[PDB]
Amino acid sequence: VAQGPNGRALAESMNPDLLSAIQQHISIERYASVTYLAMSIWCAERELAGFYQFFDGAAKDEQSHAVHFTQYLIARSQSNDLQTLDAPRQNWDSLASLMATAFQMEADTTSSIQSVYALAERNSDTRTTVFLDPLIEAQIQSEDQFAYLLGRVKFANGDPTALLVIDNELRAGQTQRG
Amino acid sequence: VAQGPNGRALAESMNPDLLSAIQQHISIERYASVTYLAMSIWCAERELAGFYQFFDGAAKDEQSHAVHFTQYLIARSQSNDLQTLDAPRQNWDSLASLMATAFQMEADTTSSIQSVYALAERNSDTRTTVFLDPLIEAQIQSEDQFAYLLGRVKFANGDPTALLVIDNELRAGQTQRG
Amino acid sequence: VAQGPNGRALAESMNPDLLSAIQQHISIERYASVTYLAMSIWCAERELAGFYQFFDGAAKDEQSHAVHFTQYLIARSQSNDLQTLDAPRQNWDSLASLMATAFQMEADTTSSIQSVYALAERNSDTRTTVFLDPLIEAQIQSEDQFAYLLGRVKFANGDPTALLVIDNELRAGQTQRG
Amino acid sequence: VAQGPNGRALAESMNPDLLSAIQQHISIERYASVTYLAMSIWCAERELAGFYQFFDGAAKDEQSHAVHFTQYLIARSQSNDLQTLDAPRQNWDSLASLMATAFQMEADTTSSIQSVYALAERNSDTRTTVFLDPLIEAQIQSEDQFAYLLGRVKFANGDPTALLVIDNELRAGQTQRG
Ligand SMILES: [Cl-]
Ligand SMILES: [Cl-]
Ligand SMILES: [Cl-]
Ligand SMILES: [Cl-]
Ligand SMILES: [Fe+3]
Ligand SMILES: [Fe+3]
Ligand SMILES: [Fe+3]
Ligand SMILES: [Fe+3]
Ligand SMILES: [Fe+3]
Ligand SMILES: [Fe+3]
Ligand SMILES: [Fe+3]
Ligand SMILES: [Fe+3]
Ligand SMILES: [Fe+3]
Repeated sequence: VAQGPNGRALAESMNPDLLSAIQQHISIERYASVTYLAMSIWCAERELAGFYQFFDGAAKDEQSHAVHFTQYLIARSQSNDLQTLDAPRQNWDSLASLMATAFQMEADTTSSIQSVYALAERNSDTRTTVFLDPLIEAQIQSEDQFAYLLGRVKFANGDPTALLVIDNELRAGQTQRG
Repeated sequence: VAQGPNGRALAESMNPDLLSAIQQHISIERYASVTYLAMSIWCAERELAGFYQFFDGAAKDEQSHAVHFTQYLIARSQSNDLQTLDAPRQNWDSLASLMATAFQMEADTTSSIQSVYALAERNSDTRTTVFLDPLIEAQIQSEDQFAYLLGRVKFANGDPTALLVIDNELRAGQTQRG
Repeated sequence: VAQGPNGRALAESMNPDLLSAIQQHISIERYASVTYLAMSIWCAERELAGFYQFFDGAAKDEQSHAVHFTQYLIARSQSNDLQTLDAPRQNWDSLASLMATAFQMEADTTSSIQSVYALAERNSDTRTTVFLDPLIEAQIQSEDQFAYLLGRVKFANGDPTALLVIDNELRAGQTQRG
Repeated sequence: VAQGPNGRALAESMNPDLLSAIQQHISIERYASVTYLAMSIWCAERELAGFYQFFDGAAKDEQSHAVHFTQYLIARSQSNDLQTLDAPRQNWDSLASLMATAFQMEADTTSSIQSVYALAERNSDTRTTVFLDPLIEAQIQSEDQFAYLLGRVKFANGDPTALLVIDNELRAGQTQRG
């Protein structure tokens, strides 16, 4: 039995470029987490309590996604490499602008998974594509959800009254079509 | 065993300036109570039923705070001195103006506690600082809450529709971020 | 009513050096979180499943501590400033060495709170000392707990059999004296 | 409507090389079953009752995996071909050596699924890749589990005391990190 780079028994070696791509994607998930924390704070500073609660939960979920990836590297007997985390964006001119950043970040998270997926396919790593499949499935739902939240906020067209209504929807957990 | 000024057995004497400051602070809490009653009435006169209910409860809470302080003087074997209570403010041009007075009054209540606290520290009265610690803790929460209510009302920007939505939030007990 | 730096109504201004110290302490808590994640992974790579579960939970708790601090700045109408997060340490020669780093990090977290506390006292910021008091209380318990875990691991004196027993204790949630 | 080779109505023909690969993989699963039975017996002969119970259950699970594959061939209207089953290995010098064989066999089972998967992809058989996807997912978990059991046994470093502790873990059903 061979030992993998993290010391555990190795079921099958992983291409180093794919390993690096997974480690970098973990940073993407961690950065989405701190970005959603920053967005939570921006909303709290404006008394948008439902948006604050939504993004507070979204931050914890993105962190869970990151940890899920660290567990996969453990399962593959690969080393993790937790990286320096950039500071998040913290300023937005409006809720609509914030929601646009949130949507783009979910789409960018999917793009990063897609890049890892294509690398795994080039390397015939079927464990990794199988691992990523349900994560892409969840990304479709998250993109649908954030397109819903962004589109509903844009429909409000900057009216505080409409934004309060939507804020209360989010506080109640009404966060997708769905 | 020595007897304190209110006749009970005395665990430790209290500096007269600190006693006077506590008695005056009890008046501050009593004045916040009647001010919140006046604010309740102003809201009721304008059919802002959720704001009326909120301030009706806030008036009773401030009275409870005052009584809590009277119990501490009893516990320290000090005399209470219930003072003349000024008439509250009763007129405001708008809900936003009323909420600004409410926020300033909570901040002013904390300032009065802070002044009592500094006096107790100058006199090395650790019973009094320990007594006040949870009250300052509650003031942080109350300031956070009234900053939330004021900020949300200002966000409404005087729109009756938005104010009705917020009014219904308060009637439902949705009164902080939180 | 004055507006604080984050835009909310301001109950009382905060000294900029104290604000900076709180923002930096939030980074300390966030760094403890990612450090405990790294420690969780190190334990998982060595099949120390109880230690892995313990540090996985500790990482989430430290993140909760950080968020608790961000909420206080919101409550004080102060701006948050989420900072770049350094990469954690990820290599240890033994479980005893890892537990020593964990203990030192808890002690260093308390030292950072103590530094914030002394600054608040110099500035007569009683809201901040009251806010920090229960956090120091929790630090005493955490230091007691990590001294217990470290001391028990050192008692094992590197024997794998004893470390498996302790590992199972942690998996069962037996993590303090207590 | 065309009839498939096993006589049922045929939704889509299957490449004969892919069929042969699936039939051979069923033998791999059946061989893992009898190997785990042999390992169960080896453990029982040494009073390692928790390991015996674990491998007794693992033998039944591998048989279930084999039957799952026979059902897929039925569903595809393909003939099964249950093959001669080799005798399992039955002798090991130590528990660590046995656990190494167990881990290698799980990795080899995944390799066999991977070979079937690549053949299905060459033949654009999306039914078969979809069928195999959750099976690879389960293999990741099984490899993680057997790397955990092997690594924990190796950590014991041949100490009977540590092996008794681990044996009791397995009897209690504590068989992964997890
Ligand atoms: Cl907007
Ligand atoms: Cl108004
Ligand atoms: Cl050790
Ligand atoms: Cl052994
Ligand atoms: Fe994510
Ligand atoms: Fe996401
Ligand atoms: Fe009060
Ligand atoms: Fe008050
Ligand atoms: Fe902490
Ligand atoms: Fe800590
Ligand atoms: Fe199997
Ligand atoms: Fe298997
Ligand atoms: Fe799938």
